[PDB]
Parts: sequence; structure tokens; C-alpha cells
Amino acid sequence: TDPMVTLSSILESIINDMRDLPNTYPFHTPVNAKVVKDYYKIITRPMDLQTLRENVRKRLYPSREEFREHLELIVKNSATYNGPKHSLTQISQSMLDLCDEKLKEKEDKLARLEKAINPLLDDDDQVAFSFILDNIVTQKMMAVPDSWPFHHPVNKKFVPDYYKVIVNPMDLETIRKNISKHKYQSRESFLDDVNLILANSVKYNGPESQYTKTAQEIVNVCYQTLTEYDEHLTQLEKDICTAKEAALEEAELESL
Ligand SMILES: C=CCCn1cc(-c2cc(C(=O)N3CCOCC3)cc3c2ncn3C)c2cc[nH]c2c1=O
Repeated sequence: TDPMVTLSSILESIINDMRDLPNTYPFHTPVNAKVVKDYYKIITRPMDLQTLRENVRKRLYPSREEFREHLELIVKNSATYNGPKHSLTQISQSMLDLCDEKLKEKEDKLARLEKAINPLLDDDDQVAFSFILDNIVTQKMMAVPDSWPFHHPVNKKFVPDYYKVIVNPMDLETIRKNISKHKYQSRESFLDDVNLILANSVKYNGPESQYTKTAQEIVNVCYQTLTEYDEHLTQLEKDICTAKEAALEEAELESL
């Protein structure tokens, strides 16, 4: 018995429910780029319900968040293309609302499957690694003076052109959300996102901007603290690696 099939089937059942909701049809299939010739030129990350279903069946989504993140892309894309208040964006939001409803109704089962699919989400070493990361963000990085601009995602309302320039946005709240979801099994991925903050400030504000001087201070204090914790983190990453390999040993052995 394989929990990924059960999970994928739950998501597929939700896709079916959203397709059956009223007025959702313009999103059921990929945009026909041969009729609407500029579509993939405005939206960079196309998404639709057929490709989403195809990804669910290829088992690419091991948890609520990857599926929901791809689902939420549809709404952001309509908001971008149709406008933030277009009825279509409102209809894509109506499907997301039903989705949030189903995830809420079935949340205990979903938790059980998500943990069976990926046991690291219960590994005392993964949780501790994530806890340490969270403290670096809150106790060191968010304490940099005048670091408030990086605490939350940019609101396009206040910086109207930001996301036309920055295609890989990042912020400290998003990283914390990622930590809470245990996205990071090691310092490499964590630092990829951390360094992305500094790179983005350089691009949008310029190398000599005060925003970038603050971002340099944020990254520097992140590295200083990682260096201070090197030996414990190396041990945690090692135990995480071993748990991850055993979660294959005991995962695919069952598919037979
Ligand atoms: C991911 C980090 C990008 C860093 N960043 C931020 C801003 C910035 C963001 C927001 C904003 O959207 N806010 C507030 C914080 O909470 C969410 C809502 C508001 C702002 C801002 N500057 C003045 N105000 C009033 C800005 C402006 C010019 N360059 C930048 C810049 O590089």
C-alpha cells in the first residue's frame, strides 16, 4: 500500500470538484498559444488544470504546498493578465476558496499522508535544523537595523514595477514559511534563498543603494551565524541525509 497514490488521488478529486464549479472553463486547458499569441510572453510560469492533473498523476506534488502553490499561480496569472479585480481572477479565486475548504475538511488525513510520504517532517533532527534556521532569521537577520523592507513580500501596490523587474522574489517571511514547511535539508538551499535577497536588491536598487547595504548586512550576519553553528549543523545535515536515504529504503521497497 502506497501513500503517494492516496495523496495524488485526493488532489485529483479536488481538481475534479473545481472543474465542476460554475464558470471555471477558461482555465481547464493550456492557453492555446496559437490563438492568443502573446500569452506566455506576459505570464512566465503558465499553468492550467490539465497540466496540474498531469503533474498530480506523475506524482510531482508530495504535499499540500507544491500543489497549492501551482494552483495559486493560476490566480496570480489571471490577476496579472486580466487584472486584479477581473471577474475571471475572482473565479480563479473561487476555486482556490473551495480548495482551501477541502484541505481544511480533510486536514488530519492529509497530515497523516504527508508524514508517511516524507518522514523527515517528523525527524527530530530535521525539526531542530529548521528551528535553528528560524532563529537565525528572527534573532539575527530581522534584527538588522532598518531591515523592515525585507520582512515581507513586496506589495505591488507600493512598488508598482517590482515584479516586472524581479522574477525570483524573496523575503524573510517567505523563508520562514519555507522553514516551517522544512524545505531546507541543508545550508546550501537556505543560502540560495538568502543570497537571492541580496542579488535582488542589487538588481532593483543598484549596487550602491541603502537597500543593498542593509541586504549585505542581513546576508553577512546570516553567514556569520552559520559559521558559528558549523559543527552542529554539519552533524544535523548528516543525520538528515541518512534519514532521507532510509526513506527510500523503506519507501520503494513497498512499491514491490
Ligand atoms: C523583498 C524585499 C524587497 C526590498 N525592498 C522593499 C521596498 C518597500 C516595500 C514596501 C512593501 O511592499 N511593504 C512594506 C513591508 O511589508 C510588505 C509591504 C514598502 C516600502 C518599500 N520602500 C518604502 N516603502 C514604504 C522597496 C522600495 C524600493 N526598493 C525596495 C526594496 O528593495
